[PDB]
Amino acid sequence: AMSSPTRALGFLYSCYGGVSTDLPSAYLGEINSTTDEYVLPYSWNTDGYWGAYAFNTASSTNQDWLWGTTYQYIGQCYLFLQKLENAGSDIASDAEKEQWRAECQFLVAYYHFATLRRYGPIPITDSYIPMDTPTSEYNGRFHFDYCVDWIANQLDEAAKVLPANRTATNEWGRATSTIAKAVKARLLLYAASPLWNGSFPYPNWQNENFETPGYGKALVSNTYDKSKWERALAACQEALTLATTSGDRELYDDDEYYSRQSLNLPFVPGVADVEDNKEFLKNVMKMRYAVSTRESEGNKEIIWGLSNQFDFYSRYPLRILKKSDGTWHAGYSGVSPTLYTFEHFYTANGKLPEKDLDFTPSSEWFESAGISSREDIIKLNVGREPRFYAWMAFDGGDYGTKFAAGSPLKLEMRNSEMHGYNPSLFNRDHSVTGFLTQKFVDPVTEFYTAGGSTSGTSAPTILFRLAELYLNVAECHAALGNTQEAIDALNPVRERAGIPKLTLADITNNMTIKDWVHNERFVELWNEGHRFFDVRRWAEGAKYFGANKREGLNAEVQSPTFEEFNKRTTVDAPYVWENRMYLNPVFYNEVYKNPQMVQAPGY
Ligand SMILES: OC[C@H]1O[C@@H](O)[C@H](O)[C@@H](O)[C@H]1O
Ligand SMILES: [Ca+2]
Ligand SMILES: [Cs+]
Ligand SMILES: [Cs+]
Ligand SMILES: [Cs+]
Ligand SMILES: [K+]
Ligand SMILES: [K+]
Repeated sequence: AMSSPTRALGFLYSCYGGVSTDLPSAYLGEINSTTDEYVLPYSWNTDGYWGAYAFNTASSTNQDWLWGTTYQYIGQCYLFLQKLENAGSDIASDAEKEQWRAECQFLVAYYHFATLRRYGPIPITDSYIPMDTPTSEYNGRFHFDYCVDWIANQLDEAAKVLPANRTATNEWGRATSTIAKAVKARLLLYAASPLWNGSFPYPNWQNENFETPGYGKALVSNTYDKSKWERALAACQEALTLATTSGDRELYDDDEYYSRQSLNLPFVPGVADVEDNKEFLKNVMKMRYAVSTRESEGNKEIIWGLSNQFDFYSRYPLRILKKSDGTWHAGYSGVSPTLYTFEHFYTANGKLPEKDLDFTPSSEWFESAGISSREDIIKLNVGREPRFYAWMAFDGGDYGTKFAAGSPLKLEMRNSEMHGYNPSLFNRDHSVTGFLTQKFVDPVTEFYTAGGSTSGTSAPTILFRLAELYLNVAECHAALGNTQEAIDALNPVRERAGIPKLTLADITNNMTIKDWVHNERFVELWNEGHRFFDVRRWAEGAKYFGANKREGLNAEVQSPTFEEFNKRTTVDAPYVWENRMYLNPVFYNEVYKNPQMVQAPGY
């Protein structure tokens, strides 16, 4: 029970059990595969929950009940805390008890946050609830702003006690003050956002028979409050300062890991491997490693990462390599980046393709770039930023480095017997848009002719990393009209990625400071489980997630010509946006079970 130090530690370990909820980058997860970043084949809607959320068929009886999990571990935390109060000096010292209490405090707060960000106003559960508790005493939802204040206060208390950094020695990353402050930063940032700060779509949604101190039956603010941005800024600043001092965090900036691993610099159209281009090409590899390495490999950017892995086959091309037995190594090729993605990664000059005077006019984006032996490469895919070539892949281009028996795999997205659409051969699997991503793919990844393969060295799945803290501070400054300081916050991230810094001159009526911040966030944290939340908190669901917004190439036709393939094509699946989609529906049974609980609007 708590009959010994090792038993107690085991109990504490089990309290961390819910932290993988809504895991970033997991391809079947709705926070990953329902945004305008990329789409999955419509026929994959039978797998997981992503379909129900993308196509608005989620319901109180058809939903991902992560609430079940978060409050489960919240209860586990308070159960632990209860037993610990009765535990003697034989179990743990007073100093260690203090540490354990802080860890639980952080976990409870985080678990509430994980629930809040999906469900909106939630019941605050700050004790263990005995199963014989009368139904009349169940908490209902507390007003969003009440929830925010409590979570924030809990994180601040934990932060007083927890260490700022820990050495990574195993797969259990225990809480730090740095993580506590980072969570609070993202929390307040969300809270200051339009959805929760003046633009909630259902102003009249409220409690029926439950009161929040300070708010009565109200559940969400309907009035813009600038002070929320002020507090968010201070919180984001503090998180950044902590992380970069006693947190011992810094942006991954190693330009030579590829070299130490005996790899060639990557092929990039229009950027040959010559002396003058070394910096650009090394930046491409830097950005591949930045999101696929361990601290033991020199990465000090991760604030909170998990040992939990996510699947890669879903992003690999179809036929990878023919084995000596005549059979093929194959991927699923389902993770399909949209034209929105391909149009909002930057040009080499650090600008949007549409906006960049030095970039191809949109009228010519789908023409061949005329690259010898790679004529399939269209002009849109030439002249882009390092992050583009690091993380994206396209017809005529290379996928990976060691990928196919030690060589990069050239993509043939129009070939029905290689990487193109062909249900008779590949069943459900194909790129929906004619693009692919190789983000998170270890450069050492390699499939062998003799059979078997390697994915190099695994890396933690990232929950919080330092680049985000820069972006969070930038967004707060932007909201407050601090233009130079917003710029100052973005520039370390831009500089690391090998594109030009911003100046005041770049802020105009054609590209606002908010445009820059939001787009830098779109790019840097692409496929890291942010866009789902960011579009929602910005109250821009209809704009970005609505019907017909998602586009790609003409990729669901067999054996197309170059000309047939390279046409702007609406993704042909029943994507929609409706306002109820901002919030996750509450499990039917829970609404029934808790008399004080109210369903999300529209469900
Ligand atoms: O989730 C989609 C995937 O589902 C698997 O069960 C299948 O083996 C893959 O080919 C791919 O279709
Ligand atoms: Ca790796
Ligand atoms: Cs309003
Ligand atoms: Cs242009
Ligand atoms: Cs109810
Ligand atoms: K660490
Ligand atoms: K171009």
